[PDB]
Amino acid sequence: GYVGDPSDEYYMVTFLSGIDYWKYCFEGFEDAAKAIGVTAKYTGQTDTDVSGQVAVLEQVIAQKPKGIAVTAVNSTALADTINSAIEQGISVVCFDSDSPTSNRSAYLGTGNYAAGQKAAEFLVPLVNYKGKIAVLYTVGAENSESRVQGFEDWCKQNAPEVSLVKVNDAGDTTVAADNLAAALQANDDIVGVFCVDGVAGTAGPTAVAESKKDLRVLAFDVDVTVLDKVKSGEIDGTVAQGMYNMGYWSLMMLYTEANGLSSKALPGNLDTGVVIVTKDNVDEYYP
Ligand SMILES: OC[C@H]1O[C@@H](O)[C@H](O)[C@@H](O)[C@@H]1O
Repeated sequence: GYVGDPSDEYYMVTFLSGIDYWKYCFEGFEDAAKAIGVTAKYTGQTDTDVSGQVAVLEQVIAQKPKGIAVTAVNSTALADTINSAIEQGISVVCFDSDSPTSNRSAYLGTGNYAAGQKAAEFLVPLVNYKGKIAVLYTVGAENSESRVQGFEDWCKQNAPEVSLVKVNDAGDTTVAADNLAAALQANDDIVGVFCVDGVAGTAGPTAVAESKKDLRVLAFDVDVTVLDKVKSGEIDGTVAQGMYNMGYWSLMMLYTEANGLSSKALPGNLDTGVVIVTKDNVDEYYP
């Protein structure tokens, strides 16, 4: 059953691996590991370098863990490595950002397309259903690309006078602020900014402030600096993800599969939910 052996290891593998976002994800992973009695391990690529993250995942596969929960920095570039891990007998699920062409057993995380629709439902009314919205996001990551597509589809169906400007945040807060600054310079009709991920939630408001433009801004994630800007009204809100539950249930699924406790293959998708954070509930999200 669920009496674990501490020599059995389960790895969480990330990108942008030092940011606080992963501390909440790993807290859930480790809490489940401790409840079962196995050992949770953490590592990742420190930036968004794709070949870098492939190498990190290879270093993990070489330690022969029982299971790996990985968030893929690119939608397809980790698929062969994931498939290799599974061929070597390691259980693999994806959390937070999927590798949907790989053989991973399950995805656990935000419903990213739906969250982009929810973001558009929030932001479009605030700009009175007209004008251009800058969408600042990590090109190549499945979760960011799906959030963008949900936002874009919602506007196409429900706000015909709204148009989008896509802006790469490049996984780098300095480059992201420069790229949004350039977008604002060239597009006088921008009225709002959707920061699609945590990098953009930091860089976006910074670029907006430096432009001195009065824009509607929806951040992503719950960095204290972002929450403080919701509380002051500098930005209009942010989007909180179920970080802890991504980690907790990734560990439970990995251990279940690795020990053959379920007669069927794992269920394919756990929706860990989003909450729109405004002044009304921002206090709940401080550490
Ligand atoms: O940009 C930093 C982080 O922001 C989050 O919104 C995404 O879910 C993560 O995949 C990403 O690593």
